[PDB]
Amino acid sequence: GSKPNYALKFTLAGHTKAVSSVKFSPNGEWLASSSADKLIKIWGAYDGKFEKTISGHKLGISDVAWSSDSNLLVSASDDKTLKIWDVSSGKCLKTLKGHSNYVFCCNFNPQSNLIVSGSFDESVRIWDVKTGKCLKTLPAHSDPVSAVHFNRDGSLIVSSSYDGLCRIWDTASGQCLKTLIDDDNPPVSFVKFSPNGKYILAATLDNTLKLWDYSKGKCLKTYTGHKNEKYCIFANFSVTGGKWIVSGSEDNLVYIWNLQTKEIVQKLQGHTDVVISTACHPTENIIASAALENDKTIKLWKSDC
Ligand SMILES: O=C(Cc1ccccc1)NCCCCc1ncc(CO)[nH]1
Repeated sequence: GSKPNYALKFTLAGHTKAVSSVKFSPNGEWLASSSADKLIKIWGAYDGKFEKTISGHKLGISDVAWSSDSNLLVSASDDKTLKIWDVSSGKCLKTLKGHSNYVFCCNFNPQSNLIVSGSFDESVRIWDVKTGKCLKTLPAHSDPVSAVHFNRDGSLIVSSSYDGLCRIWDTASGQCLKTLIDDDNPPVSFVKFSPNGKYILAATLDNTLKLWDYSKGKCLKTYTGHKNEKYCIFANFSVTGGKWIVSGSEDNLVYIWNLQTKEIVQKLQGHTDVVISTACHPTENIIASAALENDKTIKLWKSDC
């Protein structure tokens, strides 16, 4: 129908501290979760079946991300490293060293030959996956970097920071193409490209999501009604059924908006702490949500629409 009817299907228990990030594998088979407990867990996407724990970081993990072929993970840790993992073997292939403070956010490019990282050290780093070498250090921001993301052809990087800026970077040169949001405040807590790479979805810590036209540098849509003043809460484009925007909230709910109309079309109740991370399954109408340390669970929700 015109509205989704997401209902709780599974609750995934096992993390012993706050969950930080959940991501579906591109092939749809797996959910990966990262946590302040220093662990990555892999779960069945469709039945929530616990598969394995992946360990090696010396401190908490803020983010995890999948290679395009679903074979590798990269994790971002308070131990100042990223780690590249073979999902099949659970083994650490590379440790990426160079950030001088917590690594907060990470992503592969579509090619999955590069990793982009953002740190509390106010830099964005670009890494070679094959060698684990740092190729470029961008002096991107003047406060912690909250999010980094490649566009669909890999030619662009978008970054966000507590400095209140969203910047777009030329991957090849590392040179800044655009400062898309230029305010002293509020902090920009999350950014990502739209699937078609024309738009940027940006969260600010004034309880606001905004869809920006990258080329024109203009705000096309605003999404409000949720609570976001403190945490770097992920947001998603839901594209498998109706065209939604999805975000967690500091009132312990998952919010779903109609992308075009900006109306709230569902609020998902069940979590007992801040919903820090949501993910949308690549082929099925399935959302994964994850909560901070009062809850420490992941929930899988399914919709007919
Ligand atoms: O959001 C925070 C930072 C914070 C800590 C303490 C107080 C206020 C803020 N931590 C939660 C875990 C990490 C969540 C996360 N990782 C990557 C993203 C978006 O790219 N979001």
